[PDB]
Amino acid sequence: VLSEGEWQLVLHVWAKVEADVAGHGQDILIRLFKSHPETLEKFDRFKHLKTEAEMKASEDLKKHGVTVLTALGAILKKKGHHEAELKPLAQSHATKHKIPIKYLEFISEAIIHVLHSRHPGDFGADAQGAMNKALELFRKDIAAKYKELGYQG
Ligand code: HEM
Repeated sequence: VLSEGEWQLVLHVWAKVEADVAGHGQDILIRLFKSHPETLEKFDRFKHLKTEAEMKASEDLKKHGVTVLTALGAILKKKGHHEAELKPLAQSHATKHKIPIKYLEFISEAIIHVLHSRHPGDFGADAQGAMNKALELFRKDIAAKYKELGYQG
């Protein structure tokens, strides 16, 4: 359970992200795909991209990055009371997209790295730990829906 102070740290940085949702989403998916290439293989949409320059030039990858971050933003702003917003994300990610929990750990590391790069003054260690805790709570609650559905592993 995050504390109110920890939520304030999370959403203080998140408000900085919302000024350039698309640039953040490009940098986080690129980082994800370069750091963990198995992840790129899950997107039929993107698996033609073979260099980071091709990734950076894809408008469709930029579009999906905004989809991802808008969904995550709507979850963080519920401060833990996010059951309505995860149901559908867990259902589609487990049963249609086939994404293992560990790849949600990987995109969480990429989100944390990009935020540190772009917002160091609002993303010191207190805010890094709170955001870690927020992303762990996301993964915990998604893992429980996976497990219901027979996909936790
Ligand atoms: C913060 C974590 C994430 C969030 C908030 C998120 C959000 C979304 C949303 C809102 C969609 C479109 C609606 C839907 O299908 O449910 C989506 C689609 C999809 N996601 Fe995620 N996602 C996350 C992580 C991942 C990860 C780590 C992967 C792959 C490794 C992945 C793979 C996909 C795929 C394959 C689709 C369909 C893309 C297409 O072909 O249009 N997602 N995601």
